[PDB]
Amino acid sequence: PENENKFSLKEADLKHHLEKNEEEKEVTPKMINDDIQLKTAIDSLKTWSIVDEKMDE
Amino acid sequence: HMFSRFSNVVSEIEKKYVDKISISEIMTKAIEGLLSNLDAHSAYLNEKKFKEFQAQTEFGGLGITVGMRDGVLTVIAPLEGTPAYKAGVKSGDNILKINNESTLSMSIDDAINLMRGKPKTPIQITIVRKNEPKPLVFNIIRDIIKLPSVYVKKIKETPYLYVRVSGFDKNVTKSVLEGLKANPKAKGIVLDLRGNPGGLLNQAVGLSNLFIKEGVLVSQKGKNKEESLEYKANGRAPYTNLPIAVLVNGGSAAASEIVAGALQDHKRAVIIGEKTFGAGSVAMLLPVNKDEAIKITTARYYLPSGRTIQAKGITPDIVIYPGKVPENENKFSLKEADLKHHLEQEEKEVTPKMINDDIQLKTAIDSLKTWSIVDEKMD
Amino acid sequence: HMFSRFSNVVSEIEKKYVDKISISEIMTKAIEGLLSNLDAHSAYLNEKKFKEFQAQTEGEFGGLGITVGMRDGVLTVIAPLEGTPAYKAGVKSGDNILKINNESTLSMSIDDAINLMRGKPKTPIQITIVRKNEPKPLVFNIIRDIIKLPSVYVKKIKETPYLYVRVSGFDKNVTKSVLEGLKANPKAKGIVLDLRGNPGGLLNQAVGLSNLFIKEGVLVSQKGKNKESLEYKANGRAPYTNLPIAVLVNGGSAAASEIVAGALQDHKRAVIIGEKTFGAGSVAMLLPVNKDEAIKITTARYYLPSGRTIQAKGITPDIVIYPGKVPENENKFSLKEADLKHHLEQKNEEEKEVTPKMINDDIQLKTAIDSLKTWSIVDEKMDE
Repeated sequence: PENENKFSLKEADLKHHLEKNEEEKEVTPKMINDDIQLKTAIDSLKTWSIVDEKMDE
Repeated sequence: HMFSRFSNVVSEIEKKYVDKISISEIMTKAIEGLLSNLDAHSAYLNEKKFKEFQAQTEFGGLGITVGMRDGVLTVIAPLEGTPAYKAGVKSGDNILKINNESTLSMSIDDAINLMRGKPKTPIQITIVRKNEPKPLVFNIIRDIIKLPSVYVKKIKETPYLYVRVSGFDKNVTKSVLEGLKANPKAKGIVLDLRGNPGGLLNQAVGLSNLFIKEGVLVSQKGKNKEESLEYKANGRAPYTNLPIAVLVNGGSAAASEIVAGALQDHKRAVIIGEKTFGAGSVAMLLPVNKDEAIKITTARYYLPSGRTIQAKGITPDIVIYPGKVPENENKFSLKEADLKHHLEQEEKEVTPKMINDDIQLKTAIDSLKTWSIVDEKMD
Repeated sequence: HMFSRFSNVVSEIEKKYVDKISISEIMTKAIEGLLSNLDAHSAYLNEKKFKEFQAQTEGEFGGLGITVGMRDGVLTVIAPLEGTPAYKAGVKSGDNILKINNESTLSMSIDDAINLMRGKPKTPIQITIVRKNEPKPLVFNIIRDIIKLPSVYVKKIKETPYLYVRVSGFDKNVTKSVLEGLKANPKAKGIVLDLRGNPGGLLNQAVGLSNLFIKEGVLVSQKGKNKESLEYKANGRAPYTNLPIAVLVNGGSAAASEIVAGALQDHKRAVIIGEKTFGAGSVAMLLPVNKDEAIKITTARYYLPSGRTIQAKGITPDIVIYPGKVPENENKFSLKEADLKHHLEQKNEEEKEVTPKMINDDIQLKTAIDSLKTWSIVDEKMDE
């Protein structure tokens, strides 16, 4: 699902435009938003990290 | 001394103005002018208004709560039972006119003073809303604004409870604790603090003390060292091991941000939804002359981590916007049971139909299912 | 003494308010708060307002002359005005101000950038641009000049005996600029006067403009608490005492613009056309205080020649008309492209005149022109 405000869909994208990388080294937010099963798997890991930080006391 | 500039400006106003006015009326306009330019929350009370404020107990209300953002009056949230909730007012609406008075140069106290009254009395409001082409107009009939503050419901097919706290009024701590004693087999809580606009701090520390055993909950600071009050848990917390998920959504403010921020800083719960309103200030009333008073902001709230609520709010650990859950379209597909020669086999609760209608409540339950597995591993 | 009831409040706030503030700051908030509570139009002008008020009523300022409209949420230039040093330097429509030099002007509103841009009339400036069609930013070094932008201009209607004149605000140039504009056109047979959206200005320019067209009687009168009050009267001469006038007014027309429309209406000198005006009925006097600071305070109410006043109730038109495009003929041609532009074949300032297309785009302007046609017929009937 998406936020109804979405910065008014600004075409400038907060890009600075002041002027190469192997970016397939990393998974990116655009292709997490395209798969809700992948988002759900990451949000389960974020829950587990909190319970470890509680239980180490 | 410092009165030189002011004495000159008052002498011109006394000489060169359209109407006759007394020096008394100039001093009153200077007091109200200073406070209106100081902060959004201050006000001046003459003897008639101060005696009225001391004499009144309350009576009839509209149901909205309002606050300043970027120089404009905005709705924080309407309370669920109220005439304004039923009429279709929403969070983040801007108030343009109240009963044919324009909201330019108007304080939060002036807006509240226009809205309150007694039952069956009508009112009209003109509102600006984010995606609309023109101003909206609403007509509403005022009422006694009374509703149950809390309820506890079981969820079908699961060992988890849903707890709703709609505003921090009196007896919230008892109403939650009796709901937990009524369900001794439960294995986790969802706390729904969405659209909860505030209430009294004595219940926000009271609720937090059910779940946290030790340490600081919240504190008040001002420029003065003395009266820097600090709140700490009393060691009697009954439920120190129970799983919790908390929902917040940008109509949440004040007392609801103290509960969410204390549970988050103690690593005691998971916070889910979208960023809160950020209302972190306290104000109090001071007598100044013979039988008259001022109200001014006096302190700000600070969390256990030393962060402050004003005007950042609380950010959730898991972000998710409103909407309905996805659905199984690909119903026809092949399985082992379809193959030719396979080897053989050897009303008063939250229902699945409710959980499918908002994905935020689904995400809270999925977090509790992760927590139950981690406990079962560690045991 | 008289100030004790205020002095107690300023003592209590100083020890109990959340933050540290000085008595110089409290007194500054009390002064700006007091003048803002006398009426709707009184105010306090600190040095970074009083200089702008002075520049606006002179009609000129030191600066670049690039018009910025904050498009795309950033400092996008929309139009350079011709002959300004920024136009000479070649910054153009669609250019976005990335920095002056080191300030990240993507991050902020007009308020500081326009102050850096509107510098003194000699010291040159470096400006940093991105032009969205180019893979590289642009940098300009720009010399200073005063922008001297006009508040009034005159045009001819293309096919017709009538002038269009627009007055945008009552600064010191108005009365002389209208008189020269009529002297430059001796063949003209009527005026459309466009006061739509004009917020007011100097009182002497409202009285001075009304005196080009009227020959006898009071133009405006003033009153206040002390019987010290004034009447302004026509000086017995008028260059243009006979020709037709149609005046356009709108809900944004206020104050000094309602003095000239009210004076022409009460003496039957013109026809008033459009929508009901703003309704501001008072005069403010401006006084210097300290140094480079001023106070603006309401000193009188004003009255029109018949003794009526408009305070909180605007001028009402003779002819009422809301904005829109004209209707069109259904039997018109099947999009013949002006008959293939009718070349007849074997870079000009067309803005010297007003076109049929830009008249069809405004029914209030059409209605004002069609009122002048009726007056010309009644003069040709009566000239026997």
